Amino acid sequence: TPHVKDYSFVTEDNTFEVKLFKNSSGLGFSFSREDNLIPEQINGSIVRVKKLFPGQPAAESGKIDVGDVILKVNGAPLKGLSQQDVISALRGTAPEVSLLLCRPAPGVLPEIDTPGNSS
Repeated sequence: TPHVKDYSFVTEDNTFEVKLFKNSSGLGFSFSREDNLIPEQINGSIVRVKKLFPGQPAAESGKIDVGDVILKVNGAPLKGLSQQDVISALRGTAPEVSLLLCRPAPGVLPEIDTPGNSS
């Protein structure tokens, strides 16, 4: 009774890469490095988007949101390293860069309910 395949875009292997142009300026999103969120993976941590502004490339891709997990960047693994290398590598170099990301199905990354009246 293993896992079954449904779609080629929405599955446990949810993965997508897109090349975007970045110039000397500020990004439209802010990434963050957290822990104890998705232990289903390996014994470490990954980088996930923390904010996005619709209309920007990171949103022009087609199906992007606040949570996309960045895997690589033009063939430059970041795993093992600490947020330090994450913010540094974020700088990049050339404009045209290939960024690897992953968009898992709804139910894997449940947002936490911060103090409030109801919501």
